[PDB]
Amino acid sequence: TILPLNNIQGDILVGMKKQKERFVFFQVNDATSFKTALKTYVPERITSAAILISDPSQQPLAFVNLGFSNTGLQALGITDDLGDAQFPDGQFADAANLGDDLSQWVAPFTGTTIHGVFLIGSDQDDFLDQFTDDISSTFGSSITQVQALSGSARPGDQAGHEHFGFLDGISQPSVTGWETTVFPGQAVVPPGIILTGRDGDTGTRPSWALDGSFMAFRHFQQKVPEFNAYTLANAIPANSAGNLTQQEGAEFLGARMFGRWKSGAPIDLAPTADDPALGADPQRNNNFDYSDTLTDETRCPFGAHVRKTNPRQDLGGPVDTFHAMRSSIPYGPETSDAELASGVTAQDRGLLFVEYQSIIGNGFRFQQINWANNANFPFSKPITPGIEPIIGQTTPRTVGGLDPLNQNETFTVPLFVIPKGGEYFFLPSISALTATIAA
Ligand code: HEM
Repeated sequence: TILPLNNIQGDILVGMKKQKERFVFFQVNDATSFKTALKTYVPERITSAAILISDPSQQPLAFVNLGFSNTGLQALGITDDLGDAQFPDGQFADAANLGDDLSQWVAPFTGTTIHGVFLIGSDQDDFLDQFTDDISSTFGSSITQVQALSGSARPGDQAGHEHFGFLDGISQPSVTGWETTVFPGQAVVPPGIILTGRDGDTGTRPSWALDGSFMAFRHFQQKVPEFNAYTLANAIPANSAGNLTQQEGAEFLGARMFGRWKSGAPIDLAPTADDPALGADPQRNNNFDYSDTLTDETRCPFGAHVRKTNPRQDLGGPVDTFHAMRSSIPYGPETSDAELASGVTAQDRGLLFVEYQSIIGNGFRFQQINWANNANFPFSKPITPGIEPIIGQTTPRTVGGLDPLNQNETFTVPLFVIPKGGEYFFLPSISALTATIAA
């Protein structure tokens, strides 16, 4: 079905994969002025998939994508019904459903004043400042940047790992419609699961929404010291392979909670010990489907993060409907001595989470509500799965199966991932930005 890679905002389909990234949130002050600026800004800065997959030699110093909130489209006079059920009322209005603690959200997210967001991906912060200025210059006061969240890859060997220390970005759906390599174990879905209007999208979209996509953005603050402290105070005693020490048991616990070792080695393949080499191998680190641990939790818990967000075999076989693309990035400094040596967070660090799907309710929202937060999911298992330890928000946050030996044992885990704000955005096709929004 050959997708128009030159017209699709790159981050939706390929992911910026740049070291630094900045999210510039803004509200529209003067619509007319804004659309006019848009007409000159897009062709000059909005980077497409085609540009991201082309050789470095011709890529910008920084990538820029742009998304709008419902109130943003409203402010710009674009009143078409995009067809998604959550997008219209905003995420904060949906936060309770996600199981969020509203007291934790902070402005300017605690409402719908945010009209859209500019995603700037570059390798150096100074380039980030350069393009940031270019934005508030091309647009001047026709808009007002209300907040900017910036993130960067963690140092050295940690690059690519989120702040709890786990390698992130391993498993991603592969969509048909473009020449691309498929890793063994990688889901292959119709372009409609991610791009609105395309094949597989069950929603009813206006024609201009073609090749667009909804972004679920979550500003997460992570309590790292607390996380470690907790795994030590709960280190798993042993497993098939033998008795585990303190560290060993703690490391094993963390891995049991995620479904992967901090190295990326999926526990359904390295069930009793880490396999660094396997983790670093994209041709092997994702070739599993729990088909060998369906009715028992020896190889992998029923409620491990990755298994809850992508149950794979736990639901019969392949299913397109619930896959989504992720393009998140860590933020904040590393954990100090005074921090870990106290088990109490003393600095702001976390994840700037970005998830793309044609239907919010079938991706992020589904993974969150229907799976992660559902104690009875995966369905019909010998032992109750429980609440996903990492992002599940149903209380009591009780998850079972962590200890492979005495599986029935349950653990009520403290929430280490804290929602500070979020929003639902729509990223139109590059052409739509000018033919419809700026029109
Ligand atoms: C502080 C926040 C979070 C951290 C540390 C974290 C992320 C992790 C890690 C470290 C992996 C392993 C890599 C892989 O299989 O790429 C992964 C997987 C995944 N996570 Fe998260 N995550 C967070 C939040 C969320 C939220 C809020 C959702 C959805 C409601 C989610 C969804 C997914 C998906 C869909 C996958 C891949 C499953 C698969 O295909 O095997 N994550 N995540």
